[PDB]
Amino acid sequence: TVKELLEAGVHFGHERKRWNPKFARYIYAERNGIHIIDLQKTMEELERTFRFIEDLAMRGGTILFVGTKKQAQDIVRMEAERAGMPYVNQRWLGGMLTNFKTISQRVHRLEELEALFASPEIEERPKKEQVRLKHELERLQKYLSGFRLLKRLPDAIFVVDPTKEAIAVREARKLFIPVIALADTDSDPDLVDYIIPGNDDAIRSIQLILSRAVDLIIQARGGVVEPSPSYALVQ
RNA sequence: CGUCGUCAGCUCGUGCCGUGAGGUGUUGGGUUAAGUCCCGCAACGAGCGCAACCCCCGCCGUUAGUUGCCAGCGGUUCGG
Ligand SMILES: [K+]
Ligand SMILES: [K+]
Ligand SMILES: [Mg+2]
Ligand SMILES: [Mg+2]
Ligand SMILES: [Mg+2]
Ligand SMILES: [Mg+2]
Ligand SMILES: [Mg+2]
Ligand SMILES: [Mg+2]
Ligand SMILES: [Mg+2]
Ligand SMILES: [Mg+2]
Ligand SMILES: [Mg+2]
Ligand SMILES: [Mg+2]
Ligand SMILES: [Mg+2]
Repeated sequence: TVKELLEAGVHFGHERKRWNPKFARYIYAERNGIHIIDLQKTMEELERTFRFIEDLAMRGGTILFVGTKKQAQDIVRMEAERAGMPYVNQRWLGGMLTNFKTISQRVHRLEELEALFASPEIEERPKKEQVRLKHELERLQKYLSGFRLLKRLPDAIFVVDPTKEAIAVREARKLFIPVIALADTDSDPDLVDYIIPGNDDAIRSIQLILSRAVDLIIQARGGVVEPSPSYALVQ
């Protein structure tokens, strides 16, 4: 909540090409063939975005974090592994929201196989199944790791790159689910309800924004949590 | 019942795409006898198939000696 001057590395955008003209309002200028985000409008939108986040958090709402850019995977896997908001990390399966019932059936199979490997029924029905179901539970935990926490449809979603995760954005629009997103120059701002005009490539921007967001979430529900152990993931 | 044909296929549920017939899934890369499996993917699963569970032939054991053997000894019209 004090990220005014500590925003080191967020103003960096993508190149001159691969941009979206609809983002021109959130751009300050172009330095050395690279779009640089407007520093003022960044916090201008951050006010309203974080205010919506606090309102939805203190009401007890669930937010789905979505990240697949391979630069925010290890960060989302723990910033959402804090206060119990679910997440999707490896890839966004088509129909996680519109076909939410079938994916919940997949989650049922996940916890069923978890109950099988907890019961003494592991050894019966010989080793063929002990390998098949082992690999099946492996991949189910690989994909539905954070998604298993959703019992109903989420009240909002959080996206790291709305261009790379455009399918989740589209499904959220279809179901009238608010779309919080960390938008860059390559993204369409109209599809994002609450926009965060920052960098989606640099690890520091993602760590800063997501850490402060989860800190605001836990601050809305009381019991301020220690700083997130995602700094060591700078590497 | 024969046949394409023991051929590797044909579909469905939900979601998504298209005004619509339809598509996606079932395409792709690797692999297999196989839509067999792996990886990827607006798809996620499922059914009839494939395969397996059935029978026979292959090695061994347990249970049982009106089939078998000087394996073992005795008798032998010396033919278990
Ligand atoms: K058209
Ligand atoms: K193939
Ligand atoms: Mg065959
Ligand atoms: Mg269909
Ligand atoms: Mg057409
Ligand atoms: Mg239609
Ligand atoms: Mg169809
Ligand atoms: Mg087809
Ligand atoms: Mg096709
Ligand atoms: Mg099959
Ligand atoms: Mg596929
Ligand atoms: Mg007899
Ligand atoms: Mg006998």
